[PDB]
Amino acid sequence: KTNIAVLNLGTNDRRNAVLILETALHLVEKYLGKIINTSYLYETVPYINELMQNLEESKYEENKELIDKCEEYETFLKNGKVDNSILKEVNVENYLLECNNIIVKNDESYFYNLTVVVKTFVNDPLSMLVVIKYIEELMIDIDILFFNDFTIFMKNIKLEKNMIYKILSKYIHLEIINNMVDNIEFLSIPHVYTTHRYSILLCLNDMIPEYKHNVLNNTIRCLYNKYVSRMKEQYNINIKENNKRIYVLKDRISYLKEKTNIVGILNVNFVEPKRAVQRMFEMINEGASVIDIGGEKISERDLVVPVLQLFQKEWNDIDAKPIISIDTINYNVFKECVDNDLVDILNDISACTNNPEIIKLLKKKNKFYSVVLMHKRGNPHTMDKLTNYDNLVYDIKNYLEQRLNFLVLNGIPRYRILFDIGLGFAKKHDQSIKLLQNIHVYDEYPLFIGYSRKRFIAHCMNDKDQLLYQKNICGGLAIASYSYYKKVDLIRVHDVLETKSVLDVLTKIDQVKDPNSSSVDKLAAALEH
Amino acid sequence: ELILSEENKTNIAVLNLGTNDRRNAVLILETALHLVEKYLGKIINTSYLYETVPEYIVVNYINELMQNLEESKYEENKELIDKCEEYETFLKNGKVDNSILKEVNVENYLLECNNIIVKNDEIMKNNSYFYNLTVVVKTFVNDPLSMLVVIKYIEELMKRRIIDIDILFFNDFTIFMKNIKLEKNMIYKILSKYIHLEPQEIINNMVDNIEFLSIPHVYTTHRYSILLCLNDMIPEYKHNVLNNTIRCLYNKYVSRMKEQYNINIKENNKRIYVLKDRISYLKEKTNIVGILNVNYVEPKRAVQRMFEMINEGASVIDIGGISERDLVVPVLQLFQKEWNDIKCDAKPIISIDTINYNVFKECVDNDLVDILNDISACTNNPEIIKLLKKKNKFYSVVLMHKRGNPHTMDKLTNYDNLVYDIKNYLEQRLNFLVLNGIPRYRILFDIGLGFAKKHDQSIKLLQNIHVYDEYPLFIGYSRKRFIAHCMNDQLLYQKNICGGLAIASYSYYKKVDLIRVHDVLETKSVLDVLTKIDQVKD
Ligand SMILES: COc1ncnc(NS(=O)(=O)c2ccc(NCC3=Nc4c(nc(N)[nH]c4=O)NC3)cc2)c1OC
Ligand SMILES: COc1ncnc(NS(=O)(=O)c2ccc(NCC3=Nc4c(nc(N)[nH]c4=O)NC3)cc2)c1OC
Ligand SMILES: Nc1ncnc2c1ncn2[C@@H]1O[C@H](COP(=O)(O)OP(=O)(O)OP(=O)(O)O)[C@@H](O)[C@H]1O
Ligand SMILES: Nc1ncnc2c1ncn2[C@@H]1O[C@H](COP(=O)(O)OP(=O)(O)OP(=O)(O)O)[C@@H](O)[C@H]1O
Ligand SMILES: Nc1nc2c(c(=O)[nH]1)N=C(CO)CN2
Ligand SMILES: [Ca+2]
Ligand SMILES: [Mg+2]
Ligand SMILES: [Mg+2]
Ligand SMILES: [Mg+2]
Repeated sequence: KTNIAVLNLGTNDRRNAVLILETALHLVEKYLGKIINTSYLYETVPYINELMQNLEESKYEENKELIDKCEEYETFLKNGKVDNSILKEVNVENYLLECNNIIVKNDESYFYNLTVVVKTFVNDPLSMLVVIKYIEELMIDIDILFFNDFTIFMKNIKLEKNMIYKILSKYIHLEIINNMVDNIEFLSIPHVYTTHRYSILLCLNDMIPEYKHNVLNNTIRCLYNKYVSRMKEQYNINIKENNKRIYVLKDRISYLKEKTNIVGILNVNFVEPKRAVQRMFEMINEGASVIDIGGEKISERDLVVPVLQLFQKEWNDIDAKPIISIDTINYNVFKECVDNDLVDILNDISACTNNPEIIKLLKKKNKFYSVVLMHKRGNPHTMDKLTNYDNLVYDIKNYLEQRLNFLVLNGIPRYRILFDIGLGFAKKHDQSIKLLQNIHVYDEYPLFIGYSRKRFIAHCMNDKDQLLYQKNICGGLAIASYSYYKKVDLIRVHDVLETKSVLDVLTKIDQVKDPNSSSVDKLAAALEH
Repeated sequence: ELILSEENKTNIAVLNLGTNDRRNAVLILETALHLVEKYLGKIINTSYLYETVPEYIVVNYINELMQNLEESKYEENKELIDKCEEYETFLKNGKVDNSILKEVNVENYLLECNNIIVKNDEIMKNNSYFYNLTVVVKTFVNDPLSMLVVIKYIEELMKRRIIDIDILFFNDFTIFMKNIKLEKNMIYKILSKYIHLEPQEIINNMVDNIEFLSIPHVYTTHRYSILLCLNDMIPEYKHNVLNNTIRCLYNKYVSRMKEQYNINIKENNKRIYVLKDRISYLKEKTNIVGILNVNYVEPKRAVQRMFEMINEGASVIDIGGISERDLVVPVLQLFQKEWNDIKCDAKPIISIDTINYNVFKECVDNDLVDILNDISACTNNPEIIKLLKKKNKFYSVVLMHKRGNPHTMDKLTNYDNLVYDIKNYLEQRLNFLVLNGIPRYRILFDIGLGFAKKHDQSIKLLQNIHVYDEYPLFIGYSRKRFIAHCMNDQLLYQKNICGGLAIASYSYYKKVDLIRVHDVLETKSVLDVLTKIDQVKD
């Protein structure tokens, strides 16, 4: 069989929430099936290196290779046209009354939530839960929110010292042997916490908005939107304030919308690798947190791979390391860099439509890599003419969204996908402005944009060659300011120092010590006479 | 006719001025202000200028006129004053002399007022923006009816709907007189009391025109544009015939139309300030003011720089200073000559950054400047305030906050409530200029970044710039040291300029009226792009 398995992942260690939660994912890819959906990483309010190069192999092979549909997943969503459970089913009232009891028994730091959908070979929840629990020990808490359309309840189980073997044998080519049983007292599906823990309902809204379990009184979106709605008028809380969406560039947490990172452009396009590493160094000094390297006679690979090499050396010569992204659509170039640890991010200006296979290089059995998906049409010679859009803003958004869905169906972690509207690519000047005017449409999403030096900036101003050069750099800093206030996550610029300076001042003006001083100081003045 | 009473009394009167001529509003209204100053008494308060939505339902002969006015029989006194007792009495509104004209009571007043409204609404019901301004006059005219006569003369002089001047209040009087007819000779007699008459057919027109008299003016309570103006001047004031203070009335009016009508009465009733001779809508544009520091020998280089800065996009040049006079006047005199060699309203507004009466006197006499930028807020030599007023010319002024002088002011850094202390100071400086006849809408506020302010304090003043949302705001941050203190070998130079451009952006979003800058082209490029981003094509 193949079932649809919705897990919920967890951790506490901020410094390593990545390292941990990502490993939980490799295992889930290995031992239960294929990850076909993840959600955003979230921060919520209520040695391990070596381990990898030796672990028991799964009783199945992995399909690294791509897919565009999943019928089982699709059944699941609708749902319920699946073979009957291999375990005792339970009614509406049966479940409603039993759920309550489990809650009050348990009635008597930061949390990091990350749902997942799994195409699973495993036969049933219980069997799943065993495969899971074993997983936990090998290393963090991994629930099951759903298993097909099952309304399951089972109240007591003890299991063997060999049974554990025999289930964990059916799936895995194998002191912790018994360690599991005092914990596996229970199995509720849907999980009990499901309607109650907000972090959960928040991870689900990413993945399965339109879902509806029968033992649930509305859809996961209409459930989510009621939690948020009510927790505002009832308690007067804004619940998103303390539950913050995360995205990851290398290995660290980044809170969506809380910074505008500078991405320094290094464009190698007779030319001299020694300089290009000096320029990288400069850039780091000047404020850049990312360097975007690209070439695009002799080859892309020759222009880019050495320079990244010289760099990777000279950095060991001398951990505030610049994040490195490569501006490439070339599968092979990216394969090298990634096999050689030369880069952290793929900047793919074709949103990985040049060579969808490139997505495969974004995983290893231990490491994930983040990607910039950019929208364009055609190439630099034709794109100027490729300017008709039905609904400019939304067409580009939907394009990027579909594009993300694809990587995510192929187990590229959502939180590692960045969107880029691609300013100046198959856009008239007024269309580049309209996109900026409307950038709020990306408020839910990690956003990366590149306005720097582009022709449209010039157009908005209406020796004489060098005046326009200067005005163009100057005009850019307006867009940096705009970007700062619209809270764009990354901006791709040639002029780091000027950009950093501007972002520095803007940051200060905004750094308030006391958020009520404004109204307090006003009231004091009005009582002074 | 105890109307010609020998007795020299001092009254308080509140006037309303309106015109429909957008392109000439300043000149129309400022012409009226001059004639009010000339014929009625002392202007001791004014509101902002407003562009207002008509509330009917509830060009160059002026320059000749000003050359040919009859003399007032009352002296002009330009001396500065700090206080006006009659005005404080008016506001309170305690004991004043009795009304020469006969009063009605409230019940009676409201009946006759109310009457006139319905009647009037009807007339208009069966059937272009206003430019409004109110004024407080300390007046030597004996009574409202007498004042109205003189007002009507002024309205005639100003013709060949150009100007409407109404009496809103006069002391604490409640008056409603229904069928005035006034002898042609009585008009002459009243006019002659107050004016050396040297213009006869005019007195014929006036007899028709004065038919009743209502104090308060009938519309006072009914017309937004009128309450808008009053709220500026006398928010605390309460006439006996009014349910509440001007501010309560004003606030209620704004509330009512939000509920009963869902209107937002503010959107199309715009506050105006005035830099030279044209209308600026408050908060509608961030103007660049280019800095010219003559700190030299050679003026020709300075005038080229001036011309550069215009091309670079500055709409105001702020010039500052071997005499300060010797540094500055040549440059402005050269510039004026080099500009006249030349395209007529591409000329920058010129401000002179000076606290020195003698220097500003000479500039103004030789039509060299438009604006005084007085960094002491005219506290150094308030006599300079006399120089802001001519016979047919008002000059605008920037009032900036600081303490001490450049050697002292780095240790005068202690404030109880930085943001409001400074705001209160500027508000008091404005009250002083306004009490002394400077139009409220010609005065610009400047918090004085970097003067008797630690860096943190400069930032703090910028974080809370919102406090000046109701007022014309001028700031100068350019290249000051606080900017550098805010970020992590001309590096310092560049990073400093770069940081300025951040503050240009902030200024843009906070809708600061004027930013005073060294780097014009860079600043202009930034504001051009920000403007375009805001410009929705639909
Ligand atoms: C006739 O020739 C021309 N035809 C069209 N446009 C031209 N100029 S352009 O200024 O509008 C302009 C400049 C540079 C670009 N691309 C630079 C990049 N931009 C991005 C990137 N990656 C990501 N993720 N996002 C990016 O915006 N990589 C490279 C695009 C448009 C142009 O002149 C050079
Ligand atoms: C040890 O020396 C020093 N100590 C403290 N601060 C110094 N410099 S500073 O950066 O803070 C600075 C720079 C220039 C100024 N003044 C220039 C002006 N500023 C304005 C104006 N007019 C109007 N209306 N508004 C204005 O802000 N005119 C001139 C004030 C402070 C400083 O260096 C000379
Ligand atoms: N849907 C479910 N998925 C997993 N375990 C479940 C489920 N329903 C009931 N259980 C039981 O509840 C236990 C929960 O312990 P676990 O350490 O896995 O953390 P948890 O589910 O986050 O809850 P808690 O930390 O409060 O115990 C499981 O060991 C199992 O016996
Ligand atoms: N307090 C007052 N101030 C001015 N005019 C007054 C006052 N009380 C009564 N009036 C009378 O109202 C007349 C209105 O004439 P005016 O030329 O100002 O017309 P208007 O402004 O179009 O009038 P209204 O405001 O009544 O619609 C005056 O000529 C005068 O006779
Ligand atoms: N806003 C506004 N509306 C009016 C005004 C005026 O001055 N301002 N004057 C009127 C009659 O003269 C009629 N309506
Ligand atoms: Ca006078
Ligand atoms: Mg669990
Ligand atoms: Mg009139
Ligand atoms: Mg009138």
